[PDB]
Amino acid sequence: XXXXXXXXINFKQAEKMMETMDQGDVIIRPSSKGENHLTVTWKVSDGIYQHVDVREEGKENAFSLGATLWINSEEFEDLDEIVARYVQPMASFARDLLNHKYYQDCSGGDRKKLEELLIKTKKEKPTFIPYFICACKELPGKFLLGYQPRGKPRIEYVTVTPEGFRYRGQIFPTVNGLFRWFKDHYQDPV
Repeated sequence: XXXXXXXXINFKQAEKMMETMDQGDVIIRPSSKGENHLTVTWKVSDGIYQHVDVREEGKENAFSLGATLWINSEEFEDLDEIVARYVQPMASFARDLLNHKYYQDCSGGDRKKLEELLIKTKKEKPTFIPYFICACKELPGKFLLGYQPRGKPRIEYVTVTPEGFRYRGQIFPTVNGLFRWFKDHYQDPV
């Protein structure tokens, strides 16, 4: 039930190892970015791995773009707790999206594939508002939420975070609340 492997191999072998593992499994390994820092890689979905740069407070540049986790020097000693505290909830929220009735792979979250699917589905049932959710392979941890209220497909991002789903900047702690809000607003005049 969610295994963790600690490496004492470089990035590429880590992704090949994760191919064999289950969703939410974790590999903690030395970081390519810098000495004495770590990378916590976890399997978001099939072929999609988030590489969390674990940074020490006060010792790296305050700017980050990719998945990033700031911890103090002491917290580096209990990696298990950091996994339980931050990664495990995100893996669970990701699974909530993977099990959603309208989850679709769309070739790793290809926006064009999702738009084509939306247009096709809208032409099949004009009075229905189709929507699908897809994991972004190039932004691990982010999902595309595509939907077509009228004549044009629309795509927004949903971000998995340890405290729930971020959508339009708001945090939703349950998948059901996320989609209830979404469906209450997806026909708005925009």
